[PDB]
Amino acid sequence: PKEPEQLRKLFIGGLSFETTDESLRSHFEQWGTLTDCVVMRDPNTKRSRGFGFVTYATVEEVDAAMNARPHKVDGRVVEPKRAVSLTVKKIFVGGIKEDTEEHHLRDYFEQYGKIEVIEIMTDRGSGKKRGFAFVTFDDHDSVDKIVIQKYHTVNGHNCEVRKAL
Repeated sequence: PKEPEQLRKLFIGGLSFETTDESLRSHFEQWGTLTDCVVMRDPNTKRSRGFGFVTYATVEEVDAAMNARPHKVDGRVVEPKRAVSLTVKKIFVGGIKEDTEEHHLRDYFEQYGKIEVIEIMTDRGSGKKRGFAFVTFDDHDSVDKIVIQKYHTVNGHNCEVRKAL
């Protein structure tokens, strides 16, 4: 009953060209068991392409690694990102109807990351709630964690959530 491997993988950009499979692993093994750890290299020169990826045994380990940012690896600050299924900090939240308030969205989404803006949409002409909102976080990993979830339940409502611009 292991989580799908794609959800346990981190792309690591901005590597020092000195970083190896071995030094990448020794760094990121501090936050979990690594089943995979690869630095991308030119197939002819063997010179690093400056990025790679690691795969943890569990999603909780990915979370731990992401929560331990910033990561300085072989003297350079790198850029870890979760693997695809587009880096933004804002989400569209739809299906919240007219009874959902800012505290409902806050209490739920603050457990994904630090919120900077909550905007509940209202009709330009009437002021009535239109049934959707935008939430802006201080960091993209919150959004990445949010949009891979199959379901979101806020204030009893089943919500549609998607990345916003």
